[PDB]
Amino acid sequence: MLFSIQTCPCQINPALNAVSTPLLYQDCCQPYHDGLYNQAIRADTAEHLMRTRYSAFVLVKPEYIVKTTLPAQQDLLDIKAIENWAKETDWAGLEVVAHTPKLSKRHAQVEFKAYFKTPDGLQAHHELSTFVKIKNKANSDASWYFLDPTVSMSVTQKQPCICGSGEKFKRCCGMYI
Ligand SMILES: [Cl-]
Ligand SMILES: [Zn+2]
Ligand SMILES: [Zn+2]
Repeated sequence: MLFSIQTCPCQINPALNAVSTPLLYQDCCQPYHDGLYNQAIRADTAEHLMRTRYSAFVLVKPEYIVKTTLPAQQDLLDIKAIENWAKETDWAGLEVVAHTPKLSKRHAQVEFKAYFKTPDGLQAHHELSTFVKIKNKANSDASWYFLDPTVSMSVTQKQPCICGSGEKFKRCCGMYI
């Protein structure tokens, strides 16, 4: 509970000694985690979504990780396995290398390093993640969703994309996963 008043996990960056004080969890990712849990407050950009996901790994909020994954993939995730992996990894920070908000009409990328500690020392996962913007079936509002490249799927290439865009999978999310 008192993580609210400590540095937000996404604000811990071993690659930077900054002048500006890193934001507290309550002032950074917590509104987004709490929002999705109770509800609509949503990440405005793919970079912001990626940060909130990282903080959900560190703080062990696997529900948030599932619900911010492309809806068509969510039933393919194993929330218990996510929960365990999140808990057992000794997270040590986040460095956002680059944000590509206009990768396509409906996609964005975020390149980042997620740091962790091992017997051997400080290590990093260097990742390039892809996100898709999907409209609510509710109002003209849209949200960003993570395209999980690790889940096994048997998708038909010429059929409509799993994101619901109406574009062929191969001319849409299949370009990137
Ligand atoms: Cl499938
Ligand atoms: Zn944060
Ligand atoms: Zn798509």
